Amino acid sequence: QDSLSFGFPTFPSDQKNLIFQGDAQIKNNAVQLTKTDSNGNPVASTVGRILFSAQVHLWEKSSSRVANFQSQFSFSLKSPLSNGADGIAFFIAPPDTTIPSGSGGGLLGLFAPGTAQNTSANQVIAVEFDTFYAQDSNTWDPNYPHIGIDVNSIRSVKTVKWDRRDGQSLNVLVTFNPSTRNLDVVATYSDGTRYEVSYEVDVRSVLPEWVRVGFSAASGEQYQTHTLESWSFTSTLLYT
Amino acid sequence: QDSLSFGFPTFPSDQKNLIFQGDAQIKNNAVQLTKTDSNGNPVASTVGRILFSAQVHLWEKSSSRVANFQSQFSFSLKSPLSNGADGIAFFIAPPDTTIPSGSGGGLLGLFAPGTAQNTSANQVIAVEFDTFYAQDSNTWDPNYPHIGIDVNSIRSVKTVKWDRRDGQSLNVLVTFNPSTRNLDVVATYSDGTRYEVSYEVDVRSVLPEWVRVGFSAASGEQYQTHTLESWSFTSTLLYT
Ligand SMILES: CO[C@H]1O[C@H](CO)[C@@H](O)[C@H](O[C@H]2O[C@H](CO)[C@@H](O)[C@H](O)[C@@H]2O[C@@H]2O[C@H](CO)[C@@H](O)[C@H](O)[C@H]2NC(C)=O)[C@@H]1O
Ligand SMILES: CO[C@H]1O[C@H](CO)[C@@H](O)[C@H](O[C@H]2O[C@H](CO)[C@@H](O)[C@H](O)[C@@H]2O[C@@H]2O[C@H](CO)[C@@H](O)[C@H](O)[C@H]2NC(C)=O)[C@@H]1O
Ligand SMILES: [Ca+2]
Ligand SMILES: [Ca+2]
Ligand SMILES: [Mn+2]
Ligand SMILES: [Mn+2]
Repeated sequence: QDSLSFGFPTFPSDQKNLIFQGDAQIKNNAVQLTKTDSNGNPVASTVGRILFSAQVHLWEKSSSRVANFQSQFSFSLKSPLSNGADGIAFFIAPPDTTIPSGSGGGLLGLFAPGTAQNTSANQVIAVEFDTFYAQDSNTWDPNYPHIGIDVNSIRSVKTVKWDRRDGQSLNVLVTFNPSTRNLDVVATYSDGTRYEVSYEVDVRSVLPEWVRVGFSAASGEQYQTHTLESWSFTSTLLYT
Repeated sequence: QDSLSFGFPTFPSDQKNLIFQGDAQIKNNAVQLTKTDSNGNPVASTVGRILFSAQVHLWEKSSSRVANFQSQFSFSLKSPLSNGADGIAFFIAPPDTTIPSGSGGGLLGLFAPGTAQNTSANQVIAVEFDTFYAQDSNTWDPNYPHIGIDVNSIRSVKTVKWDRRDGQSLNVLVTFNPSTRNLDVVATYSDGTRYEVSYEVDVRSVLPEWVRVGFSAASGEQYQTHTLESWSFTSTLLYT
């Protein structure tokens, strides 16, 4: 289809169109990307992702069209630790994408350690909300919590300073305009605090014509829950 | 998801979200539900159907919600003869539905011969565009071409006389309003000729909470092509 749209105001336990990978699962009408014990407390060494089952037609070589898409979602992070890790990401990848071996911790379940910074060995666009930046392990990160745009590498092509707020929902709108090739990110907390970051990228040179979209999160030595609360997505092929 | 929508202005050959059953296949940016020969002419004894891969949440028992839905599509029928058969139908059925054994000809690939008229043995709602009504084989049909609403039986609960026009596209709009429980069908040719038929039905007592939607077509000893040219669908769970 040239256009596809779906909306999850909440996530009831009865799901049919979500692909669950790793430890991801539904609890209390929300998606818990990373594992939690019986008490609902976060635990270390966990990775989880979800993808919508239907494939998205991102662009079409035969007609020179590229999709205009929007992804709106909200999530919250919680941890008893002073440095909860590692973060959550909205991503776009080839339909057959699976969790790479050893992609936990700072790799967010998106990259393998051996090629995490080799832009030639990956095919993924992701918007990350990174809460762990120890300069000793996450050597690629700026020294502060941040929102980042990742294009084939865990070393973001761009980041902006972000404030982690325990237990508070962050609302995010990610949009891509094929005319300007601008990928825009706007995130806000309920008190009006706003974060914005934009990057120009030709998706045709990074991803295949058909892709799958979803979320990924992970915790290494440090942990926190990564709870996806809602998600709506829409894409339509346009002439350029 | 509470809401889902998709649109196929045309049908390019590289489809990823369609389930093809029987003889259905893509040819000339359109879906040819029934088999044709090397030169594009319809052949006898053929059945074919397509279903969208993503499941639709038609109703939810927990929240007591029922979805409204709208399906818009266009198709054309062509045959060397004039007594083309057997027809095409838009249908909604359980997710695991498959072509019943011996469901060709007048059963449109939707029902099995032994239980075609047993409402307690089927789970399907369909809107049929029936072009063959010979009483020797299609004993359940009115004696003329027609559009009918089928609920668990090949014997339509409601029909309206219709005119088959070789090679001309018919634009169809099917709508279900959960508030009134009315399933409305509006079909029109480009010259404005309009056909309407509606019926009140409680989908909750006929279909499961999750379903798949698609089209089915068949030809028995008489034949014609059943070409699906475009299709858009949208559904949203609502509180009535
Ligand atoms: C206290 O933890 C810090 O210090 C120790 C020791 O120096 C590091 O080992 C820690 O690094 C691990 O944990 C952080 C925080 O969760 C992650 O950001 C790091 O990535 C790292 O986690 C490992 O990451 C690799 C990939 O680089 C994974 O393959 C591996 O599975 C992860 N380990 C675990 C136990 O999950 C931190 O700086
Ligand atoms: C000339 O054809 C008409 O008269 C003969 C002789 O009585 C019937 O056999 C024909 O019936 C078959 O063809 C029509 C038109 O295509 C269908 O509408 C009928 O359903 C029938 O086709 C068979 O239908 C059964 C289901 O009831 C299928 O199991 C069977 O496969 C179909 N036959 C074929 C060859 O496909 C018609 O009245
Ligand atoms: Ca990090
Ligand atoms: Ca008939
Ligand atoms: Mn980072
Ligand atoms: Mn009929």
